[PDB]
Amino acid sequence: GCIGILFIDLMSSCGAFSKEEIDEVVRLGYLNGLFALGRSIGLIGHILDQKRLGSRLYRHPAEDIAYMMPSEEEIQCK
Amino acid sequence: KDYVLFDINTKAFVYGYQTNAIQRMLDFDYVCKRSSPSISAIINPSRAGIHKAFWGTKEIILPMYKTIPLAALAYPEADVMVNFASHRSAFETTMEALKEDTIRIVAVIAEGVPERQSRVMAATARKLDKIVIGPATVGGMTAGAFRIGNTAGTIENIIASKLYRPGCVGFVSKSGGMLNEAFNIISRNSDGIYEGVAIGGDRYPGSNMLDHILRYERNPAIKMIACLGELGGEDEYMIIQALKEKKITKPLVAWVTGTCSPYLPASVQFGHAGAKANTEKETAQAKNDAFRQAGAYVPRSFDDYGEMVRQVYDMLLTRGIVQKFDEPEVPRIPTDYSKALATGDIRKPTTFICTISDDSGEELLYAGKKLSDVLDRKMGIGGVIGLLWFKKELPEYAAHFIELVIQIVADHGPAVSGAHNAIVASCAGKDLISSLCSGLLTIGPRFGGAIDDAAREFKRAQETGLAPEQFVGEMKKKGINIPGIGHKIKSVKNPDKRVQLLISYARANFPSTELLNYALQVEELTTAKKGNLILNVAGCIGILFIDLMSSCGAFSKEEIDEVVRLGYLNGLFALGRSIGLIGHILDQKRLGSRLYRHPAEDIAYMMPSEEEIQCK
Amino acid sequence: KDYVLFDINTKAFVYGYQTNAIQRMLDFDYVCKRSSPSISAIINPSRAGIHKAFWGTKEIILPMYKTIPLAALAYPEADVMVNFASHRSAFETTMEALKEDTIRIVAVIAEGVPERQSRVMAATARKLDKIVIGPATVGGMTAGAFRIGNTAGTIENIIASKLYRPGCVGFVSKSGGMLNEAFNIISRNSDGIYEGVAIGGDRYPGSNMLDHILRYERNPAIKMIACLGELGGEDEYMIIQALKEKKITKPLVAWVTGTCSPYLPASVQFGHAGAKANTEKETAQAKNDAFRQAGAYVPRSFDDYGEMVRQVYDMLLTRGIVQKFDEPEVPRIPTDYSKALATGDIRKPTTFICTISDDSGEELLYAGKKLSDVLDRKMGIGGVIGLLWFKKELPEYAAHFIELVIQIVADHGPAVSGAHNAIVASCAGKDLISSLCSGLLTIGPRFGGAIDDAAREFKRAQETGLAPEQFVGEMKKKGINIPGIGHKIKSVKNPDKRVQLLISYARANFPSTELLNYALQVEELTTAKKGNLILNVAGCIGILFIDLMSSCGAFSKEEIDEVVRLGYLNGLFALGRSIGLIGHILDQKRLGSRLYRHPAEDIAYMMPSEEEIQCK
Ligand SMILES: CC(C)(COP(=O)(O)OP(=O)(O)OC[C@H]1O[C@@H](n2cnc3c(N)ncnc32)[C@H](O)[C@@H]1OP(=O)(O)O)[C@@H](O)C(=O)NCCC(=O)NCCSC(=O)C[C@@](O)(CC(=O)O)C(=O)O
Ligand SMILES: CC(C)(COP(=O)(O)OP(=O)(O)OC[C@H]1O[C@@H](n2cnc3c(N)ncnc32)[C@H](O)[C@@H]1OP(=O)(O)O)[C@@H](O)C(=O)NCCC(=O)NCCSC(=O)C[C@@](O)(CC(=O)O)C(=O)O
Repeated sequence: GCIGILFIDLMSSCGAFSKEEIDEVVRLGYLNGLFALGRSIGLIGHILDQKRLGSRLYRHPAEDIAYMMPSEEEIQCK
Repeated sequence: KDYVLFDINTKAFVYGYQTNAIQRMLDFDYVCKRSSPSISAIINPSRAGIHKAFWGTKEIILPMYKTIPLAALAYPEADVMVNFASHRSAFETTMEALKEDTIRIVAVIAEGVPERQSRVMAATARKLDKIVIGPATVGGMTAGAFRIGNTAGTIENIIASKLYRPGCVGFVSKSGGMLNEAFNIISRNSDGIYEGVAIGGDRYPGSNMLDHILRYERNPAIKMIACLGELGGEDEYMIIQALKEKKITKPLVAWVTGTCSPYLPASVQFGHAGAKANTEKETAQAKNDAFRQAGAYVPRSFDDYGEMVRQVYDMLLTRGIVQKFDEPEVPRIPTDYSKALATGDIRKPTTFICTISDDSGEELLYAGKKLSDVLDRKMGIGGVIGLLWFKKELPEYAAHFIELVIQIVADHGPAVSGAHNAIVASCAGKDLISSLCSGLLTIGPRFGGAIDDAAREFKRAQETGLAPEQFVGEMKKKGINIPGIGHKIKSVKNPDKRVQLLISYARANFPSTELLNYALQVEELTTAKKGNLILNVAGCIGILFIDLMSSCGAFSKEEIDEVVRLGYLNGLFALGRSIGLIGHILDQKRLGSRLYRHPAEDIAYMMPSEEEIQCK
Repeated sequence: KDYVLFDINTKAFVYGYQTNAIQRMLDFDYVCKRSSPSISAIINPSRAGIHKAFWGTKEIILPMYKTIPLAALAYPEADVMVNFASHRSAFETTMEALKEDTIRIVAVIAEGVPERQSRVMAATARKLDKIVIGPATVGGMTAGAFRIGNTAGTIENIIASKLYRPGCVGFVSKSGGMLNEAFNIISRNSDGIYEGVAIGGDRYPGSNMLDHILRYERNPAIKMIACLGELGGEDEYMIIQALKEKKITKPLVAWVTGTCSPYLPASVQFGHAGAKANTEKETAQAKNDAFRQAGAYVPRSFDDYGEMVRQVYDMLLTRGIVQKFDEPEVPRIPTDYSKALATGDIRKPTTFICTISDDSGEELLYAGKKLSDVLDRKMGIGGVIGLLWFKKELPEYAAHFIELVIQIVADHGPAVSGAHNAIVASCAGKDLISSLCSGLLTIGPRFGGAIDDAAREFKRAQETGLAPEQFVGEMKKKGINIPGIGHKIKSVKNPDKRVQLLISYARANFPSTELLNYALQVEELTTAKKGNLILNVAGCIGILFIDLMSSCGAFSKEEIDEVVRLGYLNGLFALGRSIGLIGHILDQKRLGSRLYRHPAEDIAYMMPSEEEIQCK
């Protein structure tokens, strides 16, 4: 929220964008690109960290999942 | 029976998403050996859905409804509503529940409810033969049968005070916290409470103490009545008048708090909204004296309340009015993991290790360094990558070489595989993230992702002592392309200025460029055969990064070997080229581009014959 | 001191990745108040790296080395090796450790080690002034200082037997399990053991009982010696001879098990490899008699062993030889979560719910139905999708319509967005999964992913009572394309036979096609304007699926509304079209296709001017 709001203030006040240009930027969705680009640094870092650690295959623990199957009656009708 | 408020068959709705209160009720139902939970549904005005909670150690699902009428229609057996609405909505929600034919009791927890609203709720309850416990109360409970929300706290307290089995004492107070203290006092000085109710401390309650005391008088299971009142209002005078009119025949223990008031200024308003003696009659002294004169068992102070309970109970026990019963088996319940972990009782191993960042403290850390210090020191994007990928605070020229690479590989036009796929996904109306990943997934051995292999193969050739001609010759014999060599459009005739820009930076700032010098000798040989076999941008980055790591002093030979083996360097191209991919995606959205379909005239459709698909 | 085997400064290597034994050692070090762990490194022949374990409630890292020389060179302070190698490698690993100048003690756990190998290990140990405890032993321990692997079991047993503080008893046995029982017996009948060692039950041990008994005789902290032997071999005769030669002056409690042997056949070989009396001298009777005659304190049977310990200790206590000491504070350690969970002490809520499959039992379940029953009933791929996506056992014609859709949308040539992107990634040398996802990420509103919106918009128009002309008119006014209408190559002039095939199946098998009839009326109007505005394959699937759900009897109005709102139907196109995407990827790999780069002549490069980039 802080990045999106401040970027609108930046575009509105820097003199480089017209009201139409700002409206186009908002409508088309540019700003999520900043988070994808920035966060790719940490994602690549986490990937490399697990390779250096020699980490094993993960399987989510069964004790963290409530398996709640429907009854035979439930799958036969509505 | 009209005198029974709750029993072991009582079903209730909990208005408000109060997960702790919901769990407390279920835990009591479980230790009381109930067959099914005392809660039929949760009323959550913000969301309809499901709520998962425990039944001992087993998880169960409770339905969640948005409104009171929808829940009542689904569960008509539920006649109690535990109302956790704020003081801003307590009146309208209680009045809505009271208008439902199937709801009989409403417990109002909220503090700060107007006196007029409480007067209207009390009158509405009396007119419809319903019960309002509160406002400003925890509720109450029938020992061994039902509890209102948080009444009687922890299961440990329920067990210590033997609240999982009924006794012979009918208890009523104004105070919620004192109702729990009283449960402890009474359990230690008698066979415990049968039922206990806190009417709240507001001067106009939904139900007065006498309403509950009259029910205890009719109940044959109750042989003893006990109550704890306070100064302000005239509620206790209803009890004293009933005691004088012989409407209460069972022995009644009574104490009115607020004896401090005459010693302090007249203007002092106490905790509860109704705890302020406006007249002499409203004082604790006038109330305790009128109680004494009416025949009640009144102690000298609150200190001897349990002793008065012990005296009245012992009297009933000797006279045969109350019978001694065998203590039932002590119930058990598993402790919540979070409690056992907090008290240090248990330990649990972590599944993952993280060495590059920590978000769990007061400030985000990148390889142990506070984000504030990273920014104050102007480490920049290259310095952030040094910390997160290499766990090093790199020399400035090494962080600037990383930033130079990102700018140099940011984009190389729309025609390359990654930009082309991202443009096709953007023309198909895809969002930015899907379109970006569509293009990033083309990064591999032929496009972009040759950096790791160029670093690997040139380092091996130069280290194992191969002459550039022997390396070129060996790779040709194995039928393996030299990674970092060759280009689709750049060549001897069309030189790649990006490679020149990376080479000038390394010559001006790296203490040594031995692997670059070797790579340039390999390039002289490859370009002599075919002009397009230049040292490309991927080969240039991989080779220069090896020279950077070898000469900056920050990496040992082992660290460099680990970087090469694990494949770090293709990350630089993925990161840099994401700038141009996002740009191409946005360009197609601004252009209003239509869906692309590859032209048929660019595809040779060559189907196999029927004979070919029938055999081999 | 030569008599001390282990102390509080002893550092050790654990040969073999025995995580439980590693944790047991660390837990003992923690309860004994050691400053640092007793383990310097783990020797894991399969892998070098790190091992995470607990130090109380805190997690620590232990280094892991592939070989004994590499670990010894890294941690020269470690002089003990706890060897968990199998009987197949116990000799060579113990001999390798004995050849290391810095290793002094090796504990061999393995059972089944040849007698010749043990003879060579014992002689090698004696020649180099080193100690071999084992083979076929748990090890031993110095109370309050160090434990060999699993010696003395659980921390609960360590606390109950007061093994966190030394006593005055020097103990030695053959049996590992009896060494732990003896720790309990001795703690209850004296101030406990100072040190205890189990030499193993093999007839040629690495160290004999006398080796340890002689160390106890020199140690001033030990005032009492106790030992438990057994029939077979002549080990105990070394003790009796030392007792006769006045080499053991401290009082010695001794018992030799195997008194049963003369009552049973001579051929009976007992548990331990060395437990078989070949001669009369080797029997328990001959050993216990020779012990009695040598001056040792020998009980009547094993039953009175603790009583003999109590008698000898009490004698030392009265005579002043042993001094009474104050019991140190009882140490504490957190319980492992898994133990508290198994015993039912704690409960922990699940984060996720799964309602569609269960892999945690004896057999995989798809919506509660065993995979075996799914296959025996020939439910097919359509029936599997009915279970996993809809949680229904669908009628056969509904499961066959799902399979018909998958076949019909499997491929539509290489030119479409998804197939085109998957081909470009495959030409770039990408693996199958990356290339597949590159193409699947183009599935959205214009290509493939129009199914959900077609179902949504046509259902709304038909339900809200809009006439086909009003729906066409309303969408045009909003500037919104009708989803499921329009095509790049199919039209009135080039009809889509896939749409015809789906329509014929629904007419022949669905009880009703009301939404299809409405959609076909919309198509008459759109095609009247432009021939390419046909009801496309995505619109046809979405609309027919609504008719299928509405008419098959298996879905309520609410269930259908939920399916439409959440977007299930685009999954059918993703699943079906993955067949053709994988096919196109494989086709390019078989063709040996080169890297694609979009031709420059198909791109209009239109850069902004310098003036345009400087202002707005
Ligand atoms: C680049 C390309 C795929 C071109 O392929 P082509 O399809 O044109 O050629 P091929 O069909 O493989 O063969 C042609 C003839 O030359 C021989 N020949 C070719 N390469 C040879 C070689 N490496 N070693 C020896 N010999 C070779 C081959 O043996 C045959 O000769 P012959 O047998 O006598 O008939 C190819 O060189 C290659 O795989 N290189 C290694 C991978 C690599 O480093 N990739 C990074 C490139 S930078 C980048 O990705 C970023 C980019 O700059 C991209 C952009 O802008 O485009 C941007 O910023 O976006
Ligand atoms: C299919 C396409 C993108 C074509 O676009 P085009 O770029 O050619 O056309 P546009 O530039 O949008 O406009 C042209 C003029 O017709 C008007 N006009 C167009 N569509 C109109 C419409 N839906 N409702 C009203 N009016 C319309 C428009 O208003 C303008 O008229 P005007 O304003 O007077 O100038 C377009 O129809 C569209 O988005 N449809 C809805 C999405 C949809 O259902 N997708 C599924 C298609 S099945 C599939 O994906 C599977 C496939 O079969 C694919 C394959 O094989 O290709 C396989 O198996 O792989």
